[PDB]
Amino acid sequence: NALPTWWKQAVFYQVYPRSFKDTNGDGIGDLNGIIENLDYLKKLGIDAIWINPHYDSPNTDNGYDIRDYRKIMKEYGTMEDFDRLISEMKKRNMRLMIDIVINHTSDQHAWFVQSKSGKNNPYRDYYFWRDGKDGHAPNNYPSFFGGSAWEKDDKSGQYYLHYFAKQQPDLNWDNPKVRQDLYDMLRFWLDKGVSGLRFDTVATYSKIPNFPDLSQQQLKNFAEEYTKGPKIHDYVNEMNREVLSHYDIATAGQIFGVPLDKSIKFFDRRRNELNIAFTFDLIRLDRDADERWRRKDWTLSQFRKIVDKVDQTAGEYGWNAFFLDNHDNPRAVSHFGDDRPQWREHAAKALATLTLTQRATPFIYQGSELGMTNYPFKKIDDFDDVEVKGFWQDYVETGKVKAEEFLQNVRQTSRDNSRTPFQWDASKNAGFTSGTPWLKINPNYKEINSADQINNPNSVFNYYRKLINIRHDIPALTYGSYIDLDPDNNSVYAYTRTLGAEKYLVVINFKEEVMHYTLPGDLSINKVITENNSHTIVNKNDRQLRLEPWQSGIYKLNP
Ligand SMILES: OC[C@H]1O[C@@](CO)(O[C@H]2O[C@H](CO)[C@@H](O)[C@H](O)[C@H]2O)[C@@H](O)[C@@H]1O
Ligand SMILES: [Ca+2]
Repeated sequence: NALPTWWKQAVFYQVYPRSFKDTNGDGIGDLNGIIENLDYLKKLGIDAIWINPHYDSPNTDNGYDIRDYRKIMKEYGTMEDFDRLISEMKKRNMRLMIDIVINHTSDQHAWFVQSKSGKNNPYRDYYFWRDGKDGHAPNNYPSFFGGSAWEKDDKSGQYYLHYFAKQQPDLNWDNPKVRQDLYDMLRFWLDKGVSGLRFDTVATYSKIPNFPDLSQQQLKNFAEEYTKGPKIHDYVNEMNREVLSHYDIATAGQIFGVPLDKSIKFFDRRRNELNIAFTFDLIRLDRDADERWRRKDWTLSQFRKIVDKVDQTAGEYGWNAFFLDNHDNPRAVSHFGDDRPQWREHAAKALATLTLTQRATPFIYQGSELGMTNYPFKKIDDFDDVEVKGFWQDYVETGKVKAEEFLQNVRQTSRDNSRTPFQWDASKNAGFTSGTPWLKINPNYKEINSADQINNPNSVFNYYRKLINIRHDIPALTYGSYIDLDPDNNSVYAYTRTLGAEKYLVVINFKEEVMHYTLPGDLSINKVITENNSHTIVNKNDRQLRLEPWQSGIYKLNP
């Protein structure tokens, strides 16, 4: 029995404001650039937008190092602009989700400026300060962004903890005053009518008592160990009870590092924690858990097994999001498809069909609706991202990995592949900016741009538009149960979605050759709901499909 909600049936679109549309020529996108393109997202059929952080920030980590939670980022505009965004989405019946980054603040935040003053400052224990051991760090914790997770302060002689950049010191959630202050901050944004909150690295708020050294095995998988704090569900439930349950919102939790079997405690509706799971098992299936910048070969059978495990883990009482890329990962068509010119549009339409036929809330990352690709990074200085510089420092500058081997991996895995500016049209800089963009635009913008697709009925954009309309029209594509026809098949991905008598089949050929695919058991086709790249017609009661390379489709099955 499905408990339907607006957020289970929504299709979300993720805007990275820095790279969406610049309206004043400084080369950085801004809030007015979002406002000006709301009609575009409305034509796509999006009903909710999640924006990456929009707060005052020195931008060590592009908005994720927040200097003031109640001020708009200078580069993105003013509080008036923010209020106008809310008001214009409201006019269009679109709901806004903002990014909540409360594992850490900027080292420029008024709290940390006070805290670092001296052991006797009232704000001292808003952050984690510990003594060194034999004139080195308190323990062997590594940072996600390179080097040690402990930064020595000369004023006090103590180290402060930063799982991410040295400019992002971790907040001390063990102090109830910190949690209260964070709660007032949330009410500030919620009182403005925001409809959703995405919690950045939500599983790391609880730190391990006494900070023991990690073991050898643990250092190779430290992201999991940092999710092992003994109070994380107590804090998330407390936030639900004191804030989240008092408003009418959807909450998504980014549970990076949490083993899949432990994810349901954050999202089971009975636990009064969060609503929508962002899991990383799928999107990192081809990533090394230790040398986190490296990729490795993967197969469709691996990919489909993860889909099914993730689906089953949500079960009856949790709920998943589903996404294939985002601002932290390479573009879907390059990562999971074939981004060469012969195949790109077909593979993009095949991955859109996958996304929009999952038992999950789909998130569409900006530009994926056009089939944008990875960017051709050459040299190490072609990248912007703090994280890639941290990996370079840890692995290349130490002589552990050859520069060229590192680059062969990070060209494929870098976050910056998702962050090149949105390709609006075929004008100079793809119409993103009248100035010099902050990060160079992919030269494939003359082939891949929204102007060339919005009115072409055959485009990637219109195929997403069609799929979103189909999903809204067929309840089984949102709430139906999921069954993979053959989890070991590395050629043809085929699964059903079922609600009572109503059963649909999704079939995608991941091979660049014609595949014949015979349906199992007594299954036979009642109707074609949609196909891309097909050549052989499908008639009533067909029990076989002849799939062109990269062909994708949705069929309704006979009862
Ligand atoms: O590669 C990014 C790294 O950080 C995670 C959290 O583990 O991503 C979130 O947290 C970071 C620090 O606030 C942000 O830089 C990132 O953009 C945000 O999504 C994971 O995605 C990943 O391990
Ligand atoms: Ca701008």
